[PDB]
Amino acid sequence: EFQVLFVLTILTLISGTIFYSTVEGLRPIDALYFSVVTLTTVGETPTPQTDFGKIFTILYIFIGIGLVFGFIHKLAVNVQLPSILSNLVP
Amino acid sequence: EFQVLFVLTILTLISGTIFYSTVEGLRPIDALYFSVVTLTTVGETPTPQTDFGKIFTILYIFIGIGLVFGFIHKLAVNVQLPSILSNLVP
Amino acid sequence: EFQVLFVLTILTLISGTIFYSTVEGLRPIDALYFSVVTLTTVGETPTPQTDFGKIFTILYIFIGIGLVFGFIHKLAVNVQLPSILSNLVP
Amino acid sequence: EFQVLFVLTILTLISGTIFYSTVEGLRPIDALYFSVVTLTTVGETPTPQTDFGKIFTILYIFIGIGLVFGFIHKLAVNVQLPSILSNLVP
Ligand SMILES: [Ba+2]
Ligand SMILES: [K+]
Ligand SMILES: [K+]
Ligand SMILES: [K+]
Repeated sequence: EFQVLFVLTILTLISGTIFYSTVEGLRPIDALYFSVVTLTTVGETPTPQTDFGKIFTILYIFIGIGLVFGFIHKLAVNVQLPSILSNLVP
Repeated sequence: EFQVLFVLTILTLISGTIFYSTVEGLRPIDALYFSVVTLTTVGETPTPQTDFGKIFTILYIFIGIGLVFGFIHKLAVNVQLPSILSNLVP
Repeated sequence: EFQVLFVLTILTLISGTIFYSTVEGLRPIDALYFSVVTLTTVGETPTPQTDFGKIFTILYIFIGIGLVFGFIHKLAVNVQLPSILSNLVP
Repeated sequence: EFQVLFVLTILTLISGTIFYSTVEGLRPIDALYFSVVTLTTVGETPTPQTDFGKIFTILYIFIGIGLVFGFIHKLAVNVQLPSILSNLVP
């Protein structure tokens, strides 16, 4: 469950990292940063400069946001909550 | 269901694209990019320069965010989940 | 219900507009734009330049996001959905 | 309940504030501002300039967003709603 979402998220981020480092010519870490802030809806820096980068970002957002938030949702409810919930027991 | 939300989203994005390319004078792809990152709450680049663009963006956000996330929600739960859920069956 | 959330949202946005136009010295429309993109989590332009503006924004976000999304949620489910739901009936 | 989420959020923000003021060399208030807009998904200003800042931000986002929104969710439903719900009684 959490494992599946984790793998799917990693694969999605790797895909984004490869795309932006290639098409937008970003250093890998910046490409990964862009992929992460975009899919978590935090932001979009550096904004794509090529039409290909803009088109891909549009599609990337619509397809990846759902996955990313599903992962964060389960990561917090099925992994972060129990660790604090149980740890709150005297 | 998913089809309806898809059509409504496309129409909303087209409307945004037409507005920003006209009033803010953006190239269509940039107008579409702005419309997408705004409604998905990712960001807002390039920020509108005219008061008309700012007013429209305010109204655009309040009316479109709900629709856009409904689409992403169903796109992920009623289309992305089944494809992975069923595909996870040996 | 929807009316209450609407009034609360308007009051919250007016408060933000007054604050930023005064402390950050922004033109009212820009102060309102900032208040809207911040509470909808879309963005934050122009970023506050004074420590007072930064502190207020921090508190503004935590107190207003919940309200704003409650309004958008009901605006879409109890107002946008019915109009399309019923209109989808031959 | 609300108290626990409040404490966890404060601790998370303090951690972010310390990190960015140290590694990114930001004034504390700017480090706190960055930590807040990032975890609430509002934005990311100023964008990290060091690879360490970018890596930390990526991890910070995934681990903190869930917590932050849980707090805002309860702050609005279990604290803001009752105050308006009960206050709406003649
Ligand atoms: Ba954002
Ligand atoms: K957001
Ligand atoms: K942003
Ligand atoms: K920005």
